[PDB]
Amino acid sequence: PYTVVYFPVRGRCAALRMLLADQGQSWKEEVVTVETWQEGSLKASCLYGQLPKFQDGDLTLYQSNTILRHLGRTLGLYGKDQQEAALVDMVNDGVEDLRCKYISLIYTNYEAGKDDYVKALPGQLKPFETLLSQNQGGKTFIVGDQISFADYNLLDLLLIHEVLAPGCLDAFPLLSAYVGRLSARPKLKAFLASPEYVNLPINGNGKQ
Amino acid sequence: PYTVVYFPVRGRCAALRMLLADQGQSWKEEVVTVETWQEGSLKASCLYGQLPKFQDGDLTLYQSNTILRHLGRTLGLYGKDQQEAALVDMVNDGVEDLRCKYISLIYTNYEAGKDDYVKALPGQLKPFETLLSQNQGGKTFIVGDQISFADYNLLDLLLIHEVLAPGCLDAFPLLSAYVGRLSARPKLKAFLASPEYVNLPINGNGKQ
Ligand SMILES: N[C@@H](CCC(=O)N[C@@H](CSC1C([N+](=O)[O-])=CC([N+](=O)[O-])C=C1[N+](=O)[O-])C(=O)NCC(=O)O)C(=O)O
Ligand SMILES: N[C@@H](CCC(=O)N[C@@H](CSC1C([N+](=O)[O-])=CC([N+](=O)[O-])C=C1[N+](=O)[O-])C(=O)NCC(=O)O)C(=O)O
Repeated sequence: PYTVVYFPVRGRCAALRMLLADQGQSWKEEVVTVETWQEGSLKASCLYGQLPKFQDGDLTLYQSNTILRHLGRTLGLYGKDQQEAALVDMVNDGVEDLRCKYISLIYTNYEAGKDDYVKALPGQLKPFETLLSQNQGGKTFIVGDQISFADYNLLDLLLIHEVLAPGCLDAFPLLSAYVGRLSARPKLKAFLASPEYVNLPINGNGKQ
Repeated sequence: PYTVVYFPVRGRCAALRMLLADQGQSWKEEVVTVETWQEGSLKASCLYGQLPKFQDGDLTLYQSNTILRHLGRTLGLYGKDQQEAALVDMVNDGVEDLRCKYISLIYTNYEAGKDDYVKALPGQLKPFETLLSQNQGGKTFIVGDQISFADYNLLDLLLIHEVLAPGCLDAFPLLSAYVGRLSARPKLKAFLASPEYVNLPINGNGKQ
C-alpha cells in the first residue's frame, strides 16, 4: 500500500527501500525529475520543501526517519520492548548524524576537505563497532536478537562509505562481517544487484 | 527518578527539562564543565564523544531525540495511535533540522550568517504554522489533541529564535498563540521562570 517520492537518486531513500524489499513487502514508486522540482509544482506542496515523501494509503509522511520509524513500528522492526526501542533509536540518531556529515562532504566540500573527512572517519565508525562488540558478539543485528530499521540505515551508511574510502572497514572486524551478512540476506541481496538500485547514483550531484 | 549529565547550558536538554518539569517528574543534574570535559575521560567514555547522557535507572542514554522519544513513549506523549505517532516524528524531525541549522550558525558563523539565516526563517516556520491550522484549528497541540515530546521541542525551538530574531512569529498567528499557551502551562511556567533555567545559557559560546 506504499508509494515513495524522490528524485532519481539513491539518497535518503536508499535505506527505506532496503527494508521494504527485504521485509517481504512491495511498493510503487513515483519520481520527480531534475526539472519538475526546478518548477514550484512540488517544492511548495511538500511540508518542508523536500523529499522523500511517503504514502500508506490515507497517510502521507515526510522526513527519511519518520518513514523509517513508521515502518519499523508497523512491521515489528522496532525492537521487542520499550528499551530495545530506545537502543534502536540511539543507533539511528548517530547513524543520522554521520550521514548528515556525509551529505555535506558530497554536496558542499568534496574538493576542499574530502580527505580531512576520511581522516577522522574511523573514530566516527568506532562507536557502532563498539555496540556490536557489546551485542550478542556482533554476530547478530545492531540491537537485540532481531533486526530493526536501524540496521538498514547503518548498512547503507556503511555501504556508501566503502565507496568513498575503500578499506574504511578493515580496522572494524565486526562491521566487516555484519555488513557482509546483511547484504547476503536473500531478498536484499536480490535488490542490491538489481538495476533498480544498481543504476541510480548514490547522490544527486553525481559524486561519491 | 532520572539523571541528566550535560554542560551548564540549555542546549539539547532544554526540551526534556520542560518535559520532565511539565510532566511532574523529578531528576538530578550532573553538571559538567569545560575544565572537566577537557580532562578527557568523560568524553572518551561517551558513546559518540558527546553530551547529554541520561538515565532511567540501569539504562543509560545519549542522543537528545532518543531521550525525548523514550520519555515520550514512557510518559504517554508519543501519540494516541500509530499514525499520530508518526505524525509526531514528522514534527520532531523537522524541529530538529531547523534546530540543526540554528546550531551551526551559532557555533560556526554567527558573524556571516546572522543576516541571511533570519530572512530564510519565515519560510522555515510556515510548515509548523500550517500543521497547527491543519489540526484542531491550531488551538491545541502541534499534533493530536494531546501533548507530546514533539511539542516540548518545537516550543523550545520557538523560544530561541524569538531570541535571535525577536518578532519572527509576528506573522505566524497560531505559532504566536501557541508559544504562550504552552508557556502558560502551570508547571512549565513555574520552571521557565526558575533560576536553573534563567541563569543557564541558551548556548555555550556567548551568542544567541
Ligand atoms: N531530514 C530530511 C531531509 C530531506 C532532504 O534533505 N531532502 C533533499 C534531498 S537529499 C540530496 C540533495 N540535497 O541534500 O540537497 C539534493 C538532491 N538533488 O537531486 O538535488 C539529491 C539528494 N539525494 O540524497 O539524492 C531535498 O528535498 N532537496 C531539495 C532541495 O533542497 O531543494 C529527511 O531525512 O527526510
Ligand atoms: N545528536 C546528539 C548530539 C549531542 C552533542 O552534540 N553534544 C555536544 C554539546 S552541544 C553544543 C556544543 N557543540 O555542538 O559543539 C558545544 C558546547 N560546549 O559547551 O562546548 C555546548 C553546546 N550546547 O548546546 O550547549 C557535545 O558533547 N560537545 C562536546 C564535544 O563536541 O567535544 C544529541 O542530540 O544528543
